[PDB]
Amino acid sequence: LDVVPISNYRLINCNTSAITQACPKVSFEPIPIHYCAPAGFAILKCNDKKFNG
Amino acid sequence: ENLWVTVYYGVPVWKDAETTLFCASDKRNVWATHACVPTDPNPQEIVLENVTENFNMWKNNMVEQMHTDIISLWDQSLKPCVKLTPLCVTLNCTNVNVTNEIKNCSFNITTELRDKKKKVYALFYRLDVVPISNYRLINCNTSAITQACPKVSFEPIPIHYCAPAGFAILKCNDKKFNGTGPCKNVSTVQCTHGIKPVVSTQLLLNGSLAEEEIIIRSENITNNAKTIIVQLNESVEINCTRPNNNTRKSIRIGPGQWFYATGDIIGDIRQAHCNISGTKWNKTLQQVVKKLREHFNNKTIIFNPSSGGDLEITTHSFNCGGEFFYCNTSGLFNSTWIGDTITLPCRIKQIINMWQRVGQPMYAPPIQGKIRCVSNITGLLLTRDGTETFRPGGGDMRDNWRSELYKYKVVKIEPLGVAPTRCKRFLGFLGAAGSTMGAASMTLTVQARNLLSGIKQLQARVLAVERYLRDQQLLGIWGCSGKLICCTNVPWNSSWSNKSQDEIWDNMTWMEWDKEINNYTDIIYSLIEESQNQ
Amino acid sequence: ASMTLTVQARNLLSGIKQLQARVLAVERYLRDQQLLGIWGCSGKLICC
Ligand SMILES: *[C@@H]1O[C@H](CO)[C@@H](O[C@@H]2O[C@H](CO)[C@@H](O[C@@H]3O[C@H](CO[C@H]4O[C@H](CO)[C@@H](O)[C@H](O)[C@@H]4O)[C@@H](O)[C@H](O[C@H]4O[C@H](CO)[C@@H](O)[C@H](O[C@H]5O[C@H](CO)[C@@H](O)[C@H](O)[C@@H]5O)[C@@H]4O)[C@@H]3O)[C@H](O)[C@H]2NC(C)=O)[C@H](O)[C@H]1NC(C)=O
Ligand SMILES: *[C@@H]1O[C@H](CO)[C@@H](O[C@@H]2O[C@H](CO)[C@@H](O)[C@H](O)[C@H]2NC(C)=O)[C@H](O)[C@H]1NC(C)=O
Ligand SMILES: *[C@@H]1O[C@H](CO)[C@@H](O[C@@H]2O[C@H](CO)[C@@H](O)[C@H](O)[C@H]2NC(C)=O)[C@H](O)[C@H]1NC(C)=O
Ligand SMILES: *[C@@H]1O[C@H](CO)[C@@H](O[C@@H]2O[C@H](CO)[C@@H](O)[C@H](O)[C@H]2NC(C)=O)[C@H](O)[C@H]1NC(C)=O
Ligand SMILES: *[C@@H]1O[C@H](CO)[C@@H](O[C@@H]2O[C@H](CO)[C@@H](O)[C@H](O)[C@H]2NC(C)=O)[C@H](O)[C@H]1NC(C)=O
Ligand SMILES: *[C@@H]1O[C@H](CO)[C@@H](O[C@@H]2O[C@H](CO)[C@@H](O)[C@H](O)[C@H]2NC(C)=O)[C@H](O)[C@H]1NC(C)=O
Ligand SMILES: *[C@@H]1O[C@H](CO)[C@@H](O[C@@H]2O[C@H](CO)[C@@H](O)[C@H](O)[C@H]2NC(C)=O)[C@H](O)[C@H]1NC(C)=O
Ligand SMILES: *[C@@H]1O[C@H](CO)[C@@H](O[C@@H]2O[C@H](CO)[C@@H](O)[C@H](O)[C@H]2NC(C)=O)[C@H](O)[C@H]1NC(C)=O
Ligand SMILES: *[C@@H]1O[C@H](CO)[C@@H](O[C@@H]2O[C@H](CO)[C@@H](O)[C@H](O)[C@H]2NC(C)=O)[C@H](O)[C@H]1NC(C)=O
Ligand SMILES: *[C@@H]1O[C@H](CO)[C@@H](O[C@@H]2O[C@H](CO)[C@@H](O)[C@H](O)[C@H]2NC(C)=O)[C@H](O)[C@H]1NC(C)=O
Ligand SMILES: *[C@@H]1O[C@H](CO)[C@@H](O[C@@H]2O[C@H](CO)[C@@H](O)[C@H](O)[C@H]2NC(C)=O)[C@H](O)[C@H]1NC(C)=O
Ligand SMILES: *[C@@H]1O[C@H](CO)[C@@H](O[C@@H]2O[C@H](CO)[C@@H](O)[C@H](O)[C@H]2NC(C)=O)[C@H](O)[C@H]1NC(C)=O
Ligand SMILES: *[C@@H]1O[C@H](CO)[C@@H](O[C@@H]2O[C@H](CO)[C@@H](O)[C@H](O)[C@H]2NC(C)=O)[C@H](O)[C@H]1NC(C)=O
Ligand SMILES: *[C@@H]1O[C@H](CO)[C@@H](O[C@@H]2O[C@H](CO)[C@@H](O)[C@H](O)[C@H]2NC(C)=O)[C@H](O)[C@H]1NC(C)=O
Ligand SMILES: *[C@@H]1O[C@H](CO)[C@@H](O)[C@H](O)[C@H]1NC(C)=O
Ligand SMILES: *[C@@H]1O[C@H](CO)[C@@H](O)[C@H](O)[C@H]1NC(C)=O
Ligand SMILES: *[C@@H]1O[C@H](CO)[C@@H](O)[C@H](O)[C@H]1NC(C)=O
Ligand SMILES: *[C@@H]1O[C@H](CO)[C@@H](O)[C@H](O)[C@H]1NC(C)=O
Ligand SMILES: *[C@@H]1O[C@H](CO)[C@@H](O)[C@H](O)[C@H]1NC(C)=O
Ligand SMILES: *[C@@H]1O[C@H](CO)[C@@H](O)[C@H](O)[C@H]1NC(C)=O
Repeated sequence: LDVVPISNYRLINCNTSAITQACPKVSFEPIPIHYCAPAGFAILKCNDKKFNG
Repeated sequence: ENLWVTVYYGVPVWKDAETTLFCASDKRNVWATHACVPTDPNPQEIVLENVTENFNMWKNNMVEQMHTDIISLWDQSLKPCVKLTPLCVTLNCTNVNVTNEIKNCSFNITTELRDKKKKVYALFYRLDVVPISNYRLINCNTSAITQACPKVSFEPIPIHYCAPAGFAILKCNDKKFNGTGPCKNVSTVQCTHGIKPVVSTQLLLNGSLAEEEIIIRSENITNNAKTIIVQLNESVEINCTRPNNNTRKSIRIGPGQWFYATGDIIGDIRQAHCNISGTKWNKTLQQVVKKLREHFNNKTIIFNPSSGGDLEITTHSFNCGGEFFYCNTSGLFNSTWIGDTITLPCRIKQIINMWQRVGQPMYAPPIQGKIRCVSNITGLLLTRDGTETFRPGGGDMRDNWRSELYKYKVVKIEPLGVAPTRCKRFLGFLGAAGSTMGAASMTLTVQARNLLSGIKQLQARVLAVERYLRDQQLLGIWGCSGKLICCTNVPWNSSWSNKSQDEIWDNMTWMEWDKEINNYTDIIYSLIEESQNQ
Repeated sequence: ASMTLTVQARNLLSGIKQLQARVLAVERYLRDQQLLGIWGCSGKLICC
């Protein structure tokens, strides 16, 4: 899936852009992110169990 | 008698100052990077009655501010696109199929694969190519050439410069104002009119016109080292065209990197040119000369073509439709003055070096199809040679911007002041500047509210807050931390001022008062503080 | 020492690292002034 035919083949994105490899030491495992309110603001949370959108 | 110092905050006085202005405006235009806010659809202007202000357009720092911002918008716009470093190869240039100034050059380039090369052809203008397998691009031994990002338009968009909190822009409304000296009709504006960043050399295009007569202005009209800006009260149309039907060709240089080359020319090979009516130009010169003899004695005046040097100086350059033209104006500046259509040939360049910066060339991709644009000559830039001799010229862009910013001055508001009173412990912003002290003191909230109203903007905003707080801290120390009018216990010294209460409150303005006691404010401020501690 | 309070109060106001330092100095000043306003004497250096 990463290789396309054109001494037969080319990497799939060489006619579109530069490919950056991921840093080998960098994990992609998600870490929970908390968003917090700035001064002058508040975040309100809805606690209704059956609340939809 | 029994007069006491009273402190007033929000007093409509000011002093000259420099600051950082913000823009305001109203795809991907090179002048619309959106670093600045949208304009107010109904900007205000307040005429200040009885205000005389000394202006000097040659010392104006709004000019330096504009010049720096223009360079940055340009440079930011050229960052996200293709470098032409890969084209610095030997070119094989001939004239086999173009004419019976444009060369047909072949060269080798890489493709998206690093192990493969192909031979390609492109047309280049002679001015962009220099001889050394015969030729080289003109800047390959100096620097890297960046092509203009192809979707970016160079068409000017008016830019408004607006004042930050604590500052005001004053405008001079005198119809005959040349650039220096007192202006007897001064108005305060939230901001400037839109100024179009039009780039040109010998002739100023698409600017503002004078209203009554041609205005000839210079820093020193008797020097030779200073330029003369001539503002016309009538426009002269200049019709410019690029008659060759160029084809754009797209060459792949790298992995998503395209180069735009000129492909075959369709039809005849013709010279670019500009058309100026003969009679309008002559009327313009009769008027320019008539007003020039008002500064010079009744001498013969001659106009000559510029003396020489770089093409960017000797020709009239401009950006028309996105192409860069260099027109020969020797057909205009060639006459003697004593007591049909003009056709100017032009050259086109693709590799240019704007704002006289050596080492930062840009490649303008060709524009497909024919180009035509109509511009308004609204002024001239003239220089005196060592009978008086004048030549067109000056490639320093600040002289173009001085022709639009000459009416504006930036001042800093100085809201704190004192005056003797008998107490003992809507015009708009600065509208009361021309009012007497006893009337102006009733509109203090108007100025106090205007003290609060990227990095350069954060610095300006942080500083405005710090200035506000320092004045509030001072008032808290003296007493009356919450008041705009604060009565103190310091008796008034007739030696600071021996004017009566009616002379001070009914005749004088705050601006004049500020001068009368200018040498005593450090004494008065110390007495106010010392008396609070007792 | 209580007779030279203005000297220190005036020294509370006197790139990114500098903007952060300056914004913070302003915030610290304002928090102390807000506190005094709550206690009373918002404009005084000596508050009984
Ligand atoms: C002083 O002030 C003068 C007046 O403002 C200026 O003159 C004016 O200059 C502008 C810009 O050069 C001229 O505007 C251009 O006119 C071209 C021709 O338009 C005509 O034909 C159109 C056909 O559809 C028609 O719709 C128009 O109504 C008109 O009849 C335009 O093609 C050109 O368009 C550019 O901007 C478009 C923005 O959306 C963009 O879409 C266009 O893309 C086209 O071209 C590119 C080129 O690569 C192709 O890649 C695209 O695929 C597509 O083909 C293009 O980028 C623009 O509107 C204006 O006409 C002219 N006025 C006069 C009277 O001639 C002076 O120049 C100022 N002086 C100085 C020194 O600046
Ligand atoms: C691509 O790889 C193939 C792999 O088979 C090469 O084909 C033959 O590979 C065998 C392996 O022992 C060699 O002995 C043959 O001599 C190769 N064929 C030829 C004609 O030499 C193939 O040549 C490789 N091609 C490239 C461009 O590397
Ligand atoms: C770069 O090369 C790729 C691979 O050939 C092109 O992707 C193909 O584009 C065609 C267009 O019709 C599609 O039908 C194919 O299915 C695409 N192939 C793959 C693997 O997705 C791509 O379009 C080329 N890019 C450019 C800019 O030419
Ligand atoms: C002083 O300058 C002001 C500002 O330009 C002039 O006021 C303008 O006068 C015209 C005349 O009709 C009005 O249309 C504008 O709306 C006015 N502008 C403002 C902001 O009020 C004023 O006329 C000039 N006075 C003199 C004596 O020249
Ligand atoms: C540069 O271009 C010229 C173009 O004329 C080449 O000169 C001759 O071009 C004709 C065109 O049909 C060929 O048939 C000849 O054989 C070319 N001459 C030679 C000696 O081959 C010229 O050779 C080109 N040079 C390079 C380095 O590309
Ligand atoms: C890079 O090459 C250019 C082109 O040859 C040089 O520019 C020439 O410099 C000489 C110096 O006397 C001038 O007389 C020529 O008129 C210049 N040519 C053009 C087209 O302007 C340039 O000096 C070279 N730069 C370096 C660093 O060697
Ligand atoms: C623009 O107008 C101003 C104001 O009249 C001129 O300034 C005066 O110039 C004369 C020249 O001898 C001086 O004596 C006056 O003292 C100047 N007045 C002020 C207020 O400075 C100025 O020279 C004119 N500009 C040009 C290019 O003529
Ligand atoms: C070039 O000058 C002409 C006038 O000679 C300008 O045309 C008119 O300008 C007035 C200015 O108030 C407008 O009210 C008219 O509506 C304009 N005419 C038309 C047909 O719109 C022309 O706009 C000037 N061009 C530039 C670029 O400033
Ligand atoms: C405007 O320019 C004139 C002409 O250069 C200046 O007058 C000269 O001043 C120098 C000063 O050393 C004298 O040596 C010259 O003899 C003067 N020339 C004449 C013709 O008198 C004038 O001072 C300049 N004015 C300003 C304000 O810069
Ligand atoms: C400049 O040349 C182009 C290309 O010849 C002309 O645009 C059209 O191109 C298509 C391509 O197939 C032809 O089928 C059309 O017939 C061409 N136009 C016409 C009117 O024939 C373009 O029109 C030329 N520009 C000018 C001003 O003549
Ligand atoms: C520049 O172009 C403009 C418009 O394209 C010309 O203006 C026209 O001039 C003719 C002369 O007979 C008039 O009949 C038209 O009514 C004008 N058009 C407009 C819109 O006003 C102008 O004359 C050209 N200038 C030159 C030097 O050729
Ligand atoms: C602008 O055009 C004029 C002529 O239209 C050029 O002047 C000629 O320059 C050559 C150069 O050697 C002289 O031999 C001619 O005698 C000049 N003609 C006249 C009438 O004097 C002028 O050099 C061109 N300027 C630019 C900047 O290209
Ligand atoms: C300025 O205009 C004059 C005429 O108005 C030009 O004079 C011409 O000079 C050439 C030089 O060889 C003569 O052959 C012509 O016969 C002259 N014309 C006339 C009518 O006498 C002069 O050259 C122009 N200057 C420039 C720089 O172009
Ligand atoms: C500018 O000066 C004029 C003249 O002194 C002021 O006009 C006077 O305003 C007062 C206001 O009470 C009137 O009582 C006078 O009768 C007016 N004088 C005349 C001759 O009409 C004008 O108000 C001043 N402008 C400002 C903003 O105060
Ligand atoms: C690879 O090259 C060989 C050469 O004959 C050809 O037969 C084969 O079909 C090619 N494969 C691809 C994917 O191009
Ligand atoms: C391109 O490379 C080939 C390789 O032999 C060479 O013969 C040709 O002359 C080169 N073209 C140019 C214009 O240098
Ligand atoms: C190009 O190379 C040929 C080879 O003989 C030479 O004669 C000609 O003068 C050269 N032209 C340039 C501009 O160097
Ligand atoms: C421009 O100034 C000249 C000077 O005499 C005058 O005659 C002409 O009428 C003025 N034009 C306009 C539009 O006011
Ligand atoms: C311009 O005015 C001069 C004055 O001497 C005259 O000789 C010349 O022929 C005029 N040009 C036009 C186009 O009328
Ligand atoms: C005025 O200044 C003199 C300077 O010695 C001082 O003695 C006098 O007391 C002052 N008067 C007031 C009203 O401050």
